[PDB]
Amino acid sequence: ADYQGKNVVIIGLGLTGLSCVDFFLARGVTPRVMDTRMTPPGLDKLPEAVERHTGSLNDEWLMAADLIVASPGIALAHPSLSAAADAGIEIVGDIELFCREAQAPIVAITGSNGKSTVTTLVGEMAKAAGVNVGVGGNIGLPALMLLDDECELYVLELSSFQLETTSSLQAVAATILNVTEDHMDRYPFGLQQYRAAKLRIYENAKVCVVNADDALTMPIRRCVSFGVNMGDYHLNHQQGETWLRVKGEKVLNVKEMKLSGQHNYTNALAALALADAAGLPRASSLKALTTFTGLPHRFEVVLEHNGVRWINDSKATNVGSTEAALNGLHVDGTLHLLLGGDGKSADFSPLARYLNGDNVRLYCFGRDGAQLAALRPEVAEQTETMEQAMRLLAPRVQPGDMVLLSPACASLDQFKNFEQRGNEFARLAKELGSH
Ligand SMILES: N#Cc1ccc(COc2ccc3cc(S(=O)(=O)N[C@H]4CC[C@@H](C(=O)O)C[C@H]4C(=O)O)ccc3c2)c(F)c1
Ligand SMILES: [Cl-]
Repeated sequence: ADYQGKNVVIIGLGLTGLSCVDFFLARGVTPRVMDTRMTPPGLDKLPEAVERHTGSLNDEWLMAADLIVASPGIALAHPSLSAAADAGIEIVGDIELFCREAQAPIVAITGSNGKSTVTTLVGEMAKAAGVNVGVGGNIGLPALMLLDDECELYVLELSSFQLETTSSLQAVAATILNVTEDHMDRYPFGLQQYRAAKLRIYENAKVCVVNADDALTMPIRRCVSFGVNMGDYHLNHQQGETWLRVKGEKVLNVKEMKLSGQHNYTNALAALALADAAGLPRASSLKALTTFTGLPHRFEVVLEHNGVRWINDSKATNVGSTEAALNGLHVDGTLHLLLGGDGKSADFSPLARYLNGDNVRLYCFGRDGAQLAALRPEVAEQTETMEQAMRLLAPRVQPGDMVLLSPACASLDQFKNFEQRGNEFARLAKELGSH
């Protein structure tokens, strides 16, 4: 693509918007930047030569543009963007800009749950093969920060929002891991509209990897599949042991993995299918499955002391992810479950089936705390903040108990990001969980 001479407007700053600014400047194009936030992150890092408009959108700038580069954090359906689209003004995002430039194959991963774990695992599979790999997207670096002539493979985590603005992805291997209700605040035509955004990832993919157990992951109209009891890649249970299999052949006894739990085993299958499709050697891919320890904030034991396990699952930002933490969970004593934040208009009802019995207490906070407490009011407490919830539950914790932050919500109503929520939980767990 050639941007020389174009009037380019970037909506959204932060590290990603900065990477877009830097991308254009390095190509001799000075873009303009706008952000609905008065003081967005990275503002002090924006060179003064770049004009900026903050605190609102500027329709004079948008309607004047030759190209609008929209952060995934702004809806295409925003009236100002729909007006520009109606006028024939091209709108793309950073992932589109990246795909037009990339000179190595791309493995592309989306889904409601599991996408960071699978992206990271395929990255580690590539590293173990000695491949020069760039891993990022919706995690790690913004994708444009990965671009490098020496890179031999890119592995991108892509969100539904990024996919809505991307048209030139031709992945060597692409997956939707699963589709469960999320982001309803951004999808007023509901689950199928969200699904449609993720289905874009398969367009012009060489290999599509689908979840045999989740029909919403399949194109509307020749994919490789993974699943539990069925799929090209599947699990084989042998007498209190589980194996990863490919078409009937055992490839790994999961006792060799550091990750545990069925959904992490299907994550491993999906990662293997993608790596296989990308041409990585099977042996080194399997080795990476044995070395990978997990991501921070993803069902992470932050303290195990005095008979109590404190688990930071701050990355559980939707109902499906909390369900994955709760389904089959073993707790000797009482589960003290922290829920709360911005639930993005989700129905939390599917969680209620895990919340019966005498051994569960809920501590509900943030914007949607009241809705969460309503799952089972008899065992629920509501506070404004997560710190208040922790200070309330800690005196009640007994040897054998579990304290689980798996909040089913985004963090942005009260936190910078889910990592800050997790770090704050870990600090408080260490304070409250020893004498
Ligand atoms: N104009 C403008 C403008 C343009 C961009 C931004 C910010 O850049 C983004 C880019 C993506 C965004 C995505 C969401 S989200 O509702 O999908 N929430 C997710 C990202 C934050 C995560 C966290 O809690 O750390 C949770 C996550 C999720 O999936 O819930 C929410 C806000 C997001 C903001 C912005 F704040 C303003
Ligand atoms: Cl029980």
